[PDB]
Amino acid sequence: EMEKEFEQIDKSGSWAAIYQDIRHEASDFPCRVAKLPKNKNRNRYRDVSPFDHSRIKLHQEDNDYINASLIKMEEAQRSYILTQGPLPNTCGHFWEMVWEQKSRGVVMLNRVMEKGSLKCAQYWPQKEEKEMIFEDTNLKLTLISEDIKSYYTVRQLELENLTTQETREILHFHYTTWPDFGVPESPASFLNFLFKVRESGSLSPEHGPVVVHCSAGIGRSGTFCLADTCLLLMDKRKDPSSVDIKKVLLEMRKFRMGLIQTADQLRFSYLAVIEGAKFIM
Ligand SMILES: [Mg+2]
Repeated sequence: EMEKEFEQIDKSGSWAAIYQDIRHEASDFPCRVAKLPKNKNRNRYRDVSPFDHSRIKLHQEDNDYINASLIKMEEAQRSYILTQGPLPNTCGHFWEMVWEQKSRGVVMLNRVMEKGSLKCAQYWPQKEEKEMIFEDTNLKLTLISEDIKSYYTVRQLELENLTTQETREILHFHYTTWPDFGVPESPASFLNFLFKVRESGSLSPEHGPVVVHCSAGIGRSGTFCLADTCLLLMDKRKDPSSVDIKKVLLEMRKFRMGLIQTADQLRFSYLAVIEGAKFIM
């Protein structure tokens, strides 16, 4: 059914029109905290800010600001934190958020360098014997293990709160093959990646929300959470054909602006859910 609507839009060449309609209907809420002068250097992009109502607050006595949003999907019973790729001065904040929110997994959908520019700070250690200390938030991060596959890398990290000496295992799911321009040709490897995150327990209710980022934390990040939520609803509902990807995306856009950045990303999301639903049969 969603598949019949897909072929209709394809045959009619109307992806841009459908996407502009979503842009026009999307919620608008204030971002007064993101726009305070003191926070200018905590934001990667002037045009991507968390809403005040859904932003993640840092606890540590100070400035509580990080560019991150809680996407809480009520019917699907799934939560996600969407955030920007860390900046050189926000790696300590990023790991503070992971600690305080009790996240088990971090999902990264970009490379540190793309199109010959830096899209995110090197916020995790690359060698077991070279751990990272974040002195501003009093956290230590160690690489425990790394498994490099053709389309993704999974890392086991140990995060230690140096104040209390408590340690937690964090799983880092790194999708390494999203192309520099456009979207993937096939959704097959992105779906395999999504099922690997699911299988880890990182998305399950006994943990805090999974942390998802790309460079801005709206485009690829949006695609990941939209695809996951739609596929869950199709398993949960008596009528799986009732799942309306445009309705789900507008719901998610109540919590963070700009999720899905292009008509091509919208088309790719439809493609991933349509293919993903056939695998869950
Ligand atoms: Mg070595």
